[PDB]
Amino acid sequence: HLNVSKMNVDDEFKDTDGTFILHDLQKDQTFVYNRKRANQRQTPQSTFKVVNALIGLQVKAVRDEYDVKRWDGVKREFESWNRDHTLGSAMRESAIWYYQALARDIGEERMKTWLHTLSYGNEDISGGIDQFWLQSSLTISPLEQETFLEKLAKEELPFDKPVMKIVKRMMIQEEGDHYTLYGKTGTRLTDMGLGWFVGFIKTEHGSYVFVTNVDDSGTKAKNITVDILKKYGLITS
Ligand SMILES: [Ca+2]
Ligand SMILES: [Ca+2]
Repeated sequence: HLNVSKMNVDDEFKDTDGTFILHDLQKDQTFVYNRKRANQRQTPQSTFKVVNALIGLQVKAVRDEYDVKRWDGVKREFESWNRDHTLGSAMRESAIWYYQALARDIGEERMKTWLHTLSYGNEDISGGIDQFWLQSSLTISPLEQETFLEKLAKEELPFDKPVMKIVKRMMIQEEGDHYTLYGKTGTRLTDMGLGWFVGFIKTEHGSYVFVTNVDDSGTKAKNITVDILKKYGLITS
């Protein structure tokens, strides 16, 4: 019976500058490691795919998690990007080009309205409709990400219920007998110097929202998170 207020995660951040937030939804309690960094707005990277997918489905710029966009044949850095993608696979593989096409179809006026309705960070898309989340104008703090994700977990955002169910399913990372891990990585892929892993874990006793943010890659952020979630008995089997 975890009391998140009594946690310690210092060791899991060995050799890394980062922050971690865990919100126990059933008890309405939040643990924060490195509160100063938790309050620092940073560029969201591919964690923005969560918001982009919600808006895109809501406004019918994409149909469902299986909405296919054909690859243009341009060889990009990661072979996993060099194939036809859907909304869901491009989230799983962080295939930026798919979400750039989606953002263009949403369009700047609609995107700006939605980020204001959602109070998403600094709401600043001036870096360009298909660039603004990629080490660019938009920023959001780890605590602001947690506030947004709690509303998604509780289905309190201004989106249709089926839209939120689709995006949550798209976030599933791992399923055990006793838990389901949902999450999205983000990385500043130029220098690998900023990383995120944000999401939720559902157990038999309740759900938890987490945000991990680090001066390292999104893969490192995810590995730190999984280490913590195992240490505290939320990832079991
Ligand atoms: Ca440890
Ligand atoms: Ca380091």
